[PDB]
Amino acid sequence: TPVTPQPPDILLGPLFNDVQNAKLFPDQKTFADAVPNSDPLMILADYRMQQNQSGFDLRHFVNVNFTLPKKYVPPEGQSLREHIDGLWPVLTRSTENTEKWDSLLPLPEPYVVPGGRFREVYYWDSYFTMLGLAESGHWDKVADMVANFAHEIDTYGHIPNGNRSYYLSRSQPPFFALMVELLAQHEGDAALKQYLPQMQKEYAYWMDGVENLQAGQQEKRVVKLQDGTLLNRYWDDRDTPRPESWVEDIATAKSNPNRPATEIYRDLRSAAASGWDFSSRWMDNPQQLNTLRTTSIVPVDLNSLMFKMEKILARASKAAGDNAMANQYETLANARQKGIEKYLWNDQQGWYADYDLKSHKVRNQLTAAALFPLYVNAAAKDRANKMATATKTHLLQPGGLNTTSVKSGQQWDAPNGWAPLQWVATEGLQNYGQKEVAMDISWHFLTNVQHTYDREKKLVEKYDVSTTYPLQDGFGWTNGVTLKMLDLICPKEQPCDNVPATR
Amino acid sequence: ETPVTPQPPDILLGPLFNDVQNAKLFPDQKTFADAVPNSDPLMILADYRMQQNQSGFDLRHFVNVNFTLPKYVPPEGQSLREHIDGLWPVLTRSTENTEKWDSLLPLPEPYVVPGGRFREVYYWDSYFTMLGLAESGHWDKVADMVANFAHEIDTYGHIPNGNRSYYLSRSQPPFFALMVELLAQHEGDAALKQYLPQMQKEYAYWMDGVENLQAGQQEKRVVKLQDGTLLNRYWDDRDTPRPESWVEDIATAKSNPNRPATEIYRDLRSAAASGWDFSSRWMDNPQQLNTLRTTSIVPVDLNSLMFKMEKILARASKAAGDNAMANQYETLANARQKGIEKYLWNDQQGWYADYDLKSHKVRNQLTAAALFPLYVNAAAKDRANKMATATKTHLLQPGGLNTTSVKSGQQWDAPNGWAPLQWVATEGLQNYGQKEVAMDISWHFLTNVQHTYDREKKLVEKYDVSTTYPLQDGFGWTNGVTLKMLDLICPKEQPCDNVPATR
Ligand SMILES: OC[C@H]1[C@@H]2[C@@H](O)[C@H](O)[C@@H](CO)N2C[C@@H]1O[C@H]1O[C@H](CO)[C@@H](O)[C@H](O)[C@H]1O
Ligand SMILES: OC[C@H]1[C@@H]2[C@@H](O)[C@H](O)[C@@H](CO)N2C[C@@H]1O[C@H]1O[C@H](CO)[C@@H](O)[C@H](O)[C@H]1O
Repeated sequence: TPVTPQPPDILLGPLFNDVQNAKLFPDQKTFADAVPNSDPLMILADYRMQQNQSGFDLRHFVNVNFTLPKKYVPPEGQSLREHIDGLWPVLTRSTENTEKWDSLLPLPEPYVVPGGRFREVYYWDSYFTMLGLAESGHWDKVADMVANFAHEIDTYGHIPNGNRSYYLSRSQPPFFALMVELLAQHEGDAALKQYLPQMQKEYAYWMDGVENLQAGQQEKRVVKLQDGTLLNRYWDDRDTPRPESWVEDIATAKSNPNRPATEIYRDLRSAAASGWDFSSRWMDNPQQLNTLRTTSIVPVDLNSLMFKMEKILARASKAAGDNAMANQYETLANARQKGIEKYLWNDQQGWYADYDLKSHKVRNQLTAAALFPLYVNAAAKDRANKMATATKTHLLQPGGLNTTSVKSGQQWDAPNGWAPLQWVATEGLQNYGQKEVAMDISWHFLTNVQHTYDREKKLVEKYDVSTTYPLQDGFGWTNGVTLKMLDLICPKEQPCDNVPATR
Repeated sequence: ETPVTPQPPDILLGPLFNDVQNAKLFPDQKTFADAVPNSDPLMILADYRMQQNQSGFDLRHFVNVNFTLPKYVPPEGQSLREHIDGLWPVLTRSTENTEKWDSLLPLPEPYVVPGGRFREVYYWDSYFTMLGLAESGHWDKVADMVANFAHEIDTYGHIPNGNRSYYLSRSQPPFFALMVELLAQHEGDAALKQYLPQMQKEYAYWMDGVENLQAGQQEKRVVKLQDGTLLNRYWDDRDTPRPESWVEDIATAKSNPNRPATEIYRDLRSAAASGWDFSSRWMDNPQQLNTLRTTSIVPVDLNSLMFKMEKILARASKAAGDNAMANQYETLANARQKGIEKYLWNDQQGWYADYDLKSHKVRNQLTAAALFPLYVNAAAKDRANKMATATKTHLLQPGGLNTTSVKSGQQWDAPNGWAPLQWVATEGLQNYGQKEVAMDISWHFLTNVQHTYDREKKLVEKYDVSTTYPLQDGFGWTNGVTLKMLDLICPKEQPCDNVPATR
């Protein structure tokens, strides 16, 4: 019997809703990750029967019908570098077969997870994680992960936000082609050839529907502007509350009776697809999450990543010996680059930004997403220079690169600094010889990382850059980026294992 | 690892699907939607892209190589009844195993298909088909079919329009509960007890999201009116062209640049979910299919079936010995009946009708859907007597019951007569003692059916009632309804095998 993976709200019906609303567990993700002990359809029937009988106890019912999700001790005195290098096994999972009905989706090879409540692989986190794995010589683990993503492309049609049934309805910022280039650093062109069809199938997922799409319209993850410019947006195929944030999403939508709930759920999910759940970047009112409108906003990071995909597809086509095909992908990438420079650059403010599909204007706000055009080498040299200035002036802080300069109360905003954006900014700036700002981001963020390591003996998911669910530890992309920056800031011939206290 | 069910062909194959359909290599768009890929679609897409980048690429040859297309002499002298009874094995499929990428979905038990291009099981057709199977003693097949539908509810969460990957995003008019009751006629309460959990799970699919829906809003298949009244609508979870009608749907949306294509696609798919694809019933302008707005219309047929589902759920609960649960279901059914009498009855005109979410008013048009509240015994007697009058004056025709009185050019409109509606109308009228009208419909429709049989020796999907893709032959529901009607119109001790020439 083939399986058709269904998310927990669908599998369990209102029992899911009831358990989440009762908040039997302090994290909504906990019950999303419960494994039913038997056919969920029969559990549901048993539940209706038991509610209509005498002394029913929901907590007792759950305990007998579900299995729920289940402390690293390093040797003493490790440097920052040793600590990170020793954590890889702790963050590695091997889940080749899962119980029927489990929300965790099987994967053929071992994979590194972020840490803490994140007990599954994450699409964009993995790239940054794999950079650290590659840096420390764990190439089997890098190849394992590229294989896992290729397998998901093959089985599902795309790479899901992560390997959970409740993540299938969306993807995440697309780094798979970049992971294939990373593997190519170790295996050579062989990597490009090995994964060309999977890269092409991913691209087709992102571009699905494009060829029948009329100008001025959108569908799924594609937009076609009035002049025919083709760009992508983040989109989730569902319009209901996220199982893993069930009560929160319902509260968010209920707090705004001015919009149908379904529209708000779709925008929340699509912001989860963007990786930036959540951010003033998406909101009409920077202090009210319930005003977000992610699907009406064309993201400049996503589109930089799509240019990069198209450029890598050209390189892999060529390596496969398909020259005419490589030229087709170059032509595609050239158009993407024109689209970015016209529609994703704000000439009044002097920086890259998202495009607004409601107002048909470039948006005003500067965020760390504005560095992606540099990261992918799509940007004009003159605009890269302006981005260095914008960065120095508005985003660089003592503890690293600020996500935005808006303190909204949300995670993807001031004062939060996120490792992936530190690295994207650093690499972006270096691409255009802006070494000083690059180095400032790197030193500032590392100093922040080392400080928390000294005091707490750990690394965490994000950092407050104003000085150098609860906060989670581990932590995949922080670890990977820390290794890359460490190497960057000390000479190649005399590497440091902790951030030097004096620059 | 357990194999996953494939995506629909458009998603599976990428732009190759779109290309093959646009080229109209086959005269039926459904043909390529039913193509079996000979290897992994991921590799086929890559091969396609590569070969397009060469001289003399031939699309048709590429399809011939990479896909396999889908693949009766009765004894002489059969009466109409004997012909039908001999055809059951001809229309019966056994497909316990399918190739991993076939759009055909596996089923564990044999099943009767409608005929012709309908090479898969259909949700609502199957009920009328199973009535015929039951009448001619084929209870094994009835049980096979109920088991199949219970299995789909278990694996997918609902019964799809049919067992095809491109039907998974929608259901059909819900008859599963009535199929269980049919089987209960032979088995007794054993059937209700056995399938109670699957009936409950189908109900949860129809009502999914209801717990958190605010008054005045809709979501998926549920609507909640401003006074809190709960009703259902037809809904498809996708908003793209139907693979099996690809070019038609694209042309339809293209001809109305006043609406986003995705909304039109969602409304086309939702009409397919209603079984009435297509009809003036859903359309603002009857010569523009592109003006249909299915998802903004509360259907009186669907909501009658929902009432009947609730009634059957109470009856099954009682048979399983849970009296309090049974009373809960009775209460829901009572609420549904009030909803129907209030929002799905047009008192100005004196007939049942759909409710319009856009204008907040009961609609004016009389269609054969209006007999549904009689069929499920939801209607007040005085309203049933009015329906008999309405039926005589507007719908009854020499060749049977007209679907509507509007000759739009669409299939579910004058002058087309469809077997399921003949039977729904006949039984509903009989439920309220309106014997004369019910017999007229039966004699008139049967005479139509007999004459096509006399001339062409076949039964077909629909009939022109003004007198007694191309037209399909078989035909499951026509065969089922004809057996029930033949038994109805002749004395028990003088059964007929052909419709008598003189009533
Ligand atoms: O802002 C918190 C995000 C952040 C993502 O950017 C990372 O991909 C991920 C793990 O490091 N991460 C946690 C959170 O996203 C995940 O968790 C939420 C629920 O808390 C999911 O809804 C989201 O889809 C998932 O990526
Ligand atoms: O009027 C055409 C409908 C009619 C449905 O009411 C029946 O369920 C079905 C088979 O007898 N039937 C043919 C057609 O619907 C089917 O075919 C179309 C494409 O031609 C699909 O889009 C539709 O989903 C499917 O039910």
